[PDB]
Amino acid sequence: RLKQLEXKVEXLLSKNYHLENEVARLKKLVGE
Amino acid sequence: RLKQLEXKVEXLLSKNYHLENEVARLKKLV
Repeated sequence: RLKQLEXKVEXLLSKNYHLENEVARLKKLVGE
Repeated sequence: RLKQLEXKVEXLLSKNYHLENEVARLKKLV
């Protein structure tokens, strides 16, 4: 159960970083 | 320790949905 929870934290972190990269990208589109 | 990991998954998810909503608002503007 621990390992699964640890793997879920790492998957969610990864998705959050991708979503933050997508927000920064669209903020640049707005600024253009 | 399990409870701390469960709290961390719940905080990451909550954050993920804030970022998804923000991505959708920006996509609509753009």
